[PDB]
Amino acid sequence: IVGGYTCGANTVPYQVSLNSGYHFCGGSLINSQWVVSAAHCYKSGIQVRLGEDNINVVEGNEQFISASKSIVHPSYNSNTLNNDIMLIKLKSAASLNSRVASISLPTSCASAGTQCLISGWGNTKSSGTSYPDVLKCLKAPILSDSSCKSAYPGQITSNMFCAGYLEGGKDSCQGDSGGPVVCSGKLQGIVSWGSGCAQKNKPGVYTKVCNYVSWIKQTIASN
Ligand SMILES: NCCc1c[nH]c2ccccc12
Ligand SMILES: [Ca+2]
Repeated sequence: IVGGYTCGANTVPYQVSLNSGYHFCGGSLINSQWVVSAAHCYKSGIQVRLGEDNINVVEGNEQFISASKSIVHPSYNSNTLNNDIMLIKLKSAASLNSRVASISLPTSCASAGTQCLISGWGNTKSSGTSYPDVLKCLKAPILSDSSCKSAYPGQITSNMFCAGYLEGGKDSCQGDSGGPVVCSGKLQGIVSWGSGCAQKNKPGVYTKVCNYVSWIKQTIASN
């Protein structure tokens, strides 16, 4: 997260870190046994880390739980990043508490102008590299479909939205991939892609979770 703020320990209790020997992606806990992330975060040997603030220090609220199964969206296209969503089942259920909590799926798609909270442990710089150890937050609005399409001609599908600032300076970035965009206490987006980070006229692009609720619910019901 470029241009964000330190969230504060366990203020974003649905935020997960996906760990393969190191943090590589974010995710959201949607019930005690399931995580949603980006399909571009897929790899084998995932440990889900819940209750994290500092990802390099054991602080006391963590739960570390191996993935048993990963399900990439059947229509994920790695070239276009259309359908950039995946589900991860935990080997055992998480213990839910005030610091580890699931985030609701949306009943409705959020409109342009809605203010959302984006969070992650990604890069905090738009050029060069500085990775924070503690969770970073950004408040950002959903942009109009027309702004988003103007910024990324020919690249925006009905399964994507833009959020952030056309002036630049504030965005998700490398390592934030798969993390949540939460609006009005519902998961609306997943950190998916962009042209660099925090560039002028190049806002972040997010997976539009409201299009995937039936797939998520039917997949969880049968796995
Ligand atoms: N808005 C940030 C999108 C993002 C995801 N993964 C990245 C890797 C490099 C640069 C940007 C990104
Ligand atoms: Ca920790």
